[PDB]
Amino acid sequence: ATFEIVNRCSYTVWAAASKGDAALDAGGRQLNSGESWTINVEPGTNGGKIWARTDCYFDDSGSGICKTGDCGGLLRCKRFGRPPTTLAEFSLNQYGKDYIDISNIKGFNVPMNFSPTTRGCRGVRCAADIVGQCPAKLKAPGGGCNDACTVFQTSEYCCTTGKCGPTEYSRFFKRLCPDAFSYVLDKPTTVTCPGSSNYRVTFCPTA
Repeated sequence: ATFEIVNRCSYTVWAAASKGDAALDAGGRQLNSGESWTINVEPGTNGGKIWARTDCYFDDSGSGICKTGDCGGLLRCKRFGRPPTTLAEFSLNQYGKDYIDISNIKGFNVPMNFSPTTRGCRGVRCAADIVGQCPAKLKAPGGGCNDACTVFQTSEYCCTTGKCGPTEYSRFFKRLCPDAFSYVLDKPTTVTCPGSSNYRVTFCPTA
């Protein structure tokens, strides 16, 4: 599948693409305001994620740090990123269908539109001002709005046993963005698309 990744933000982001135990396509790249990076993601990819990273520094080797979404100090991510991260997730070619969502389960850093560019389904968006409204106890000094699990490390926010419900914190994310996962057992906002669709992920879609 082909994913076009587009930075409509007024600031640079470093895009990242990974399935956890490796990169998707090259794994990451800088994106100045208005730039667009097309990647190829292998069919059948299960548990793939794309996100942005903000305020990064990388040396000549591609080693460094990011304030949000750091993936072990690499430009070219192999692993998932450090919360907080608005996540565009994708598991592909699963019994003939592709499944996508946007997730605030690992917090929110950048507003996001994740939409099919081919026919047969709808896109999802999370573009509210989650950073600006963020509860004080969830604010990440680095920038962004952390998830409750990240901050407090409890069975209830992390859904560790499998039995959790909404919390005050999940309902905050859910109010600013109905269409994204706010906690692990949230009513699913997954879109089922045609198998083998192509995608566009747009940072800061409004503008």
